[PDB]
Amino acid sequence: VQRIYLDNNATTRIDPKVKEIMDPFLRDHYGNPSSLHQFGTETHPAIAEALDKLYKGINARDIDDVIITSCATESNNWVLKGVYFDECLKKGKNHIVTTVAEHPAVRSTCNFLESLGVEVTYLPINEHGSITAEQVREAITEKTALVSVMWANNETGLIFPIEEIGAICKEKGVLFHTDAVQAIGKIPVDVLKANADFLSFSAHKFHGPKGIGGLYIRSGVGLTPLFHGGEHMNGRRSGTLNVPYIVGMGEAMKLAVEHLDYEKEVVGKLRDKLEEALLKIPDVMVVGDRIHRVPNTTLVSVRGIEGEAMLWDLNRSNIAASTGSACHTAIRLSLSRFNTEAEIDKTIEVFSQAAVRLRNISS
Amino acid sequence: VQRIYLDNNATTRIDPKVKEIMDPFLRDHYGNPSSLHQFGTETHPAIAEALDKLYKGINARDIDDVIITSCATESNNWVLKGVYFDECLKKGKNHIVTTVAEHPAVRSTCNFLESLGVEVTYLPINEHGSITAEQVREAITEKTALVSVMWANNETGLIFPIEEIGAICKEKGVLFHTDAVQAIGKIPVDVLKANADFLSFSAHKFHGPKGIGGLYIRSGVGLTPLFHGGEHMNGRRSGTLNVPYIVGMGEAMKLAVEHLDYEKEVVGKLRDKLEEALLKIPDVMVVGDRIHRVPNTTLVSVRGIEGEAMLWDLNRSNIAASTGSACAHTAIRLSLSRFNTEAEIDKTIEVFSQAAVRLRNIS
Ligand SMILES: N[C@@H](CCS)C(=O)O
Ligand SMILES: N[C@@H](CCS)C(=O)O
Repeated sequence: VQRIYLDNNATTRIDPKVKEIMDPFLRDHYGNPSSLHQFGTETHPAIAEALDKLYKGINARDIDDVIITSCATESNNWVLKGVYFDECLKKGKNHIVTTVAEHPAVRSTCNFLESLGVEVTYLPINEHGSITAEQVREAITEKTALVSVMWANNETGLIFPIEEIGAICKEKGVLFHTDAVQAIGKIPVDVLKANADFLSFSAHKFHGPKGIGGLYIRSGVGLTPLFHGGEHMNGRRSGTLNVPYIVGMGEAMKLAVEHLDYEKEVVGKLRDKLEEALLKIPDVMVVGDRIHRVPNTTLVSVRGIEGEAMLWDLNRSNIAASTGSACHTAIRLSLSRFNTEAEIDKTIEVFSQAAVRLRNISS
Repeated sequence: VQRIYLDNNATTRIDPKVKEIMDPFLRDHYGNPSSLHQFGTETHPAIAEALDKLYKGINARDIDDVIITSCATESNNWVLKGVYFDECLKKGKNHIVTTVAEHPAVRSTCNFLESLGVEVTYLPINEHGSITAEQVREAITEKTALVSVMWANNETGLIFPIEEIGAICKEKGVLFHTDAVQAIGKIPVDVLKANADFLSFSAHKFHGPKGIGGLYIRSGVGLTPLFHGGEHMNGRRSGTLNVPYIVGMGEAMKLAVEHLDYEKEVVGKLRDKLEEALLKIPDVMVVGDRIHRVPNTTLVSVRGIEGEAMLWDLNRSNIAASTGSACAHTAIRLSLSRFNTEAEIDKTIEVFSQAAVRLRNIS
């Protein structure tokens, strides 16, 4: 059989070179990087090279931190709860601005903080499926400890006004976090252009393994640890380093940024071919803006067929995609550098056949 | 060259069967287990088999939880901070009983909690290198939210009472956590015999990969999540599952308990050989009780050469060991595994003895 993977915003396939670079640390180089002996120090070059690729990938400076976490969910929790303790409690800045589109690792955590008494503003989405930077300016009070806005939305692919949001936060003296998991390898990410204080990412959205991520922390910015303990990561996040996955995530970041052109010029054109072909189908329409999106994502709605019905039919033909709320659920088809034009043609065909058969059965 | 690995309490080599069982999830079975399509559901049977091995490894019941964490440090932070919120803050039980012997993942987190006002009693170690169950008895007030005592000490290998301590906690209505990281695969671990509410472990001390751990939570016990979000792990710990390491850690756990007889009978005999041989050296003495220890660990002190000097010399000969606090200054912790051999121990006796006599003549 030959299956087609079009659910890359949910997770991605590890790049074969990433598997390759990880293998020696799953085998004979198993020493603890914190060890003073040869098994420990022999890992230091590869870890340093992995860190360098991570820093350069997002334009972090030598004075900034790029802290290894176990996933973007950890990074997001660490930002929100660290700021809750540092600014909301200790400084009386008991207000946070975020959006209604945020990933559950941000929204669900904010719901918890609200239960502790934090005031949380969930900025509403516009008809374009996006947030305006004016919205964050409206919502910032003199009590706002932190603004958290995702760089790109995981369901629609829509890119948010990070640069502007960062300028507004800087002129107002407010800490800025961006959950940038969906942007890595899709668009260039520059923490300096964003004026971000915090930036989250997760390797498995860009062809590294599940269960590692990163938190960028700007120089001089504090954040009470979420993992207290040993002295790992300049004392900011304790726990024995996940050597293999650090090395892999570094390589995944490098390869991601090296393929940025290809992602926009080849993968984006496969996304357009897919979307344009699917819009010749009657009742089919894109949910949200078709401009200011990452190259790999299309979220289409089909007049009477639910998203899950299309997903179940599509899965029977070994094509993997997922749902995305529409505002009844829509179909998110999300591509990568590993898809081919043959697969898009095939998906056009199977998607169309499924559409016509599910309508005929619908009445 | 032939290096000799004797620092297994710091981390271990991944068993080749563990690496083998992980590889397919690093290659073609890269689906997100939360996905409804085929790429996600195809991972379910391996995850269920992995979980089963973990439960059986610690005699957790079907009604209990074994939550997948990113390491023991997460498990410990999660226990201590979740109990701070649920009992110290929400119930006014503003007191915690632990030991001076704990891993920093416990003590340093407790020090943070002391900064928040929690009363923490760090039970002092006795001349035997252990704590008694009577000490926890004496220290329990009606304000005690939690007792946390590690099952086995990572520096001395000394086994703590646990069974009796858990009986005392249950009769007094106090939550009991044991950091059991050093016990897995070293001695049988039975959470029901321990009457543990919480039990922590980390795969890389039992020949699984770094960066994955577990937290046993007894059925019905609550613990406010450390990671809020997507509602993975029955809503208790959010973030995309690290499928390869879960499958690997399950197999590592299975292998550890299947090798318990070998650990006690062969590895234990090798540790005794090493230790007895090193006690023929003058001025040498094991730090602590030499009874009620895990089989694999010996902690030796040498008159006036500190541990670091012996480690540097030993490392030059490609033998890896680590230090340990002794109350000349520091001692040498030698921790074996099922992958060490009698040839290695002989070579190590030779090299250690030569190192001692040479460093003494220079001293
Ligand atoms: N639900 C997310 C992945 C994190 S669970 C998405 O598929 O876009
Ligand atoms: N507990 C470790 C130190 C880093 S986790 C050890 O004893 O070698």
